[PDB]
Amino acid sequence: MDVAGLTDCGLIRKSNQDAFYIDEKHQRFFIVADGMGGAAGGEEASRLAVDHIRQYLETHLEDLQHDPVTLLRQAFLAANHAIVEQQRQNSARADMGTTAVVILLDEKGDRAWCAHVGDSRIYRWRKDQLQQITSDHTWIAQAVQLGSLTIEQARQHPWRHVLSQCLGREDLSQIDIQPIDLEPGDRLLLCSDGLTEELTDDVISIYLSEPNVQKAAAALVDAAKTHGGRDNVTVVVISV
Ligand SMILES: [Ca+2]
Ligand SMILES: [Ca+2]
Ligand SMILES: [Ca+2]
Ligand SMILES: [Ca+2]
Repeated sequence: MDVAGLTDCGLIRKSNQDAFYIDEKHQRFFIVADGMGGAAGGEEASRLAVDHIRQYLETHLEDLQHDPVTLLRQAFLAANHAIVEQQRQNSARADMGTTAVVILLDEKGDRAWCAHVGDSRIYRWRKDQLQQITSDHTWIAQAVQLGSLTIEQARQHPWRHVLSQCLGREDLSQIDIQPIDLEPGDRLLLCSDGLTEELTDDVISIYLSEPNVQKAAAALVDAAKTHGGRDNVTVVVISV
């Protein structure tokens, strides 16, 4: 199983508030976070999220891998509290927040638990078929899903940019957690919306077809900038 990860400012943003982590030693879990907030930032929130989810998983994986939904929920809440605590304390960064998408693999490696809060995404790629696993926690996504406003078509409405869920909120209840089964040759992609605001699903699928995940990850980031690079962009590419 090969894995590559990459982050980039883009061509507009002066700093990168994205963060990611790959479990290089054991390849059990993978994390991408997209921060927001100034003063700064932002980068604080997404760093906290990645660090706390990582440390919670590291500590409790042995004990709780039989119950991944409980494990992932507690990891996310650990992250959420760490951010809220740094908020409640610090006035300037009181509104800092971040997305997170996490993949946790079962020990066997045939099953992946996908957990997320926000509009960062997880995709699975299998035999030239690209499938978005996570559903965006945005107002307009959840609108289209209902509907109406089921024109897609969705953005550009003003938001688009506005999240219905993010880490760093005392009012956090919804954490989406779902299992997906894996097959040899599948690719997994974790990405911030810096990727998917620039690249259509069709384009992403092309780049995920490259067996070399190092080249694939670099291609994705490079393509996102060619198309505009209006935001921070982060990708983690996993070959199953
Ligand atoms: Ca951001
Ligand atoms: Ca967005
Ligand atoms: Ca973003
Ligand atoms: Ca563009």
